[PDB]
Amino acid sequence: KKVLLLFDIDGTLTPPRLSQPDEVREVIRRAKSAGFTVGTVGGSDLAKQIEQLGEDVFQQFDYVFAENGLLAYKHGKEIHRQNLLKELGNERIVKFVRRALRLLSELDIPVQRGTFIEYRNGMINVCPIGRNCTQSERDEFEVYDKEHHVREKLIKELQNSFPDYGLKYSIGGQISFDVFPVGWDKSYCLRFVENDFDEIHFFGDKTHAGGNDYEIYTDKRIIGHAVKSYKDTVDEVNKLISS
Amino acid sequence: MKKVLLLFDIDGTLTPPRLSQPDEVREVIRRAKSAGFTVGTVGGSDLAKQIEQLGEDVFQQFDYVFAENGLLAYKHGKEIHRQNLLKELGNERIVKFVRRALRLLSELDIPVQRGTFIEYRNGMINVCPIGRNCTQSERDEFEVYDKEHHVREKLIKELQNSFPDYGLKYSIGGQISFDVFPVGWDKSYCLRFVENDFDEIHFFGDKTHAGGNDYEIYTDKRIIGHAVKSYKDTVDEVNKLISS
Ligand SMILES: [Mg+2]
Ligand SMILES: [Mg+2]
Repeated sequence: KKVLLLFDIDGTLTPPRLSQPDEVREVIRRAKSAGFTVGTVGGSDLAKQIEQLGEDVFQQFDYVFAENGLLAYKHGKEIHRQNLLKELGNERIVKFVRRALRLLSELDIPVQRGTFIEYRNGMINVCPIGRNCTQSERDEFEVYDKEHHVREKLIKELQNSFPDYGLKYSIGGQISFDVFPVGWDKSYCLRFVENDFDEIHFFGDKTHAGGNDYEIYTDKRIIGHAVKSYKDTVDEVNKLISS
Repeated sequence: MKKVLLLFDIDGTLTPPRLSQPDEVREVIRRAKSAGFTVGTVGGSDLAKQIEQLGEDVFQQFDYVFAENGLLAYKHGKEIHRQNLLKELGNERIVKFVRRALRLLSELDIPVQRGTFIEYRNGMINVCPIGRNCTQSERDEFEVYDKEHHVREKLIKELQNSFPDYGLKYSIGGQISFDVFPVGWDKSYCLRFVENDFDEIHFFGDKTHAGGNDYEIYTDKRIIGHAVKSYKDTVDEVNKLISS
């Protein structure tokens, strides 16, 4: 019997915006000893998972899915690296990024720095303040955006400009939003595991419709566990270990 | 008895164009240190680029490592200086600058654009019309395109027209980008950290002509300048100094 346990990271394996607690490391160690395969699926880049989970994340987890699985590792080896260009084509990319640049130039937010548009493997990250800002400026913009809805207004303008582009808009991050082809949500990673496991369990804190765990949670191929915190994840994994 | 410093540009000085340090250059720098020279690098790009070009042991290879023109400075792998653009320009000017850059990038008609157009570094802003997130092929294609269509040079003209009072220098240093930084924060900036510690300072670089990102340091009166065309000429010129 082969059972895969897939975890969202922020809010599932960690307190919000902090690092993996000892209780989480303990339960993952104990799940692997029982013979569970374990994997992470985040919407961020790998560097962000190293920051939340630690430098040895490739040893802790059998599977590390970065960018929703568009960048995939098994036992620290790259098994997949998607590219957006083959899905959208150059003309649509260039029109999209030119409209995003114009919209970011029209903002009246108090702080802007750099790295507004990050072209990753199979997604574009749009960050209104720019990813090159300080921690203090990042935390400030998070609060600003709850009052002024900067990301939500930009998404609405991009939806209005590009109705038939085949893009999903996902406010995943603290100060940014993700743009990727329809179907390249976190359920994307299931193409690498669907044929290799009897059961796949998914654990995540953002499993409501609109949350970046909804598609993987509701995929017919997985057993979903909605968790409110890492304490719920530990309780749920402990139940599965019992068997 | 004299203290001598040898300062090297990196791309086209320590490396073949756009490629990494050859073992031969590694050898000549070792031989210069053995002969009693202090050696340093002065790059216009970030530190991570220098590590790609020179290797993970760059801080052991060179006594001084000057990245972003010396706005980020290391001596024996210890940070001695990190400049901050915000204290020079203030937030209002940075925000107006980057919004005008974004507008201008949005109005381009170039065939390929991807991402990381505007990089806010320690003491400079890097503007890349195609975006730093493009492939090697796309980067090499844009270098040729820009030689014909002068995209960077026309963006610089628009930014200069928009911001006559901002006290900025515009430097076409890279393969696909240009740098923007306060006047006086060119590669000559690094000389403040060394000018009082050396009897003689030599500079080797390939872009020592007016409009080149090595021009101001090459022509500084504190400098003995050595215009080189390739890393082969750098080996030759350092060999001459070792031989006396
Ligand atoms: Mg989460
Ligand atoms: Mg050069």
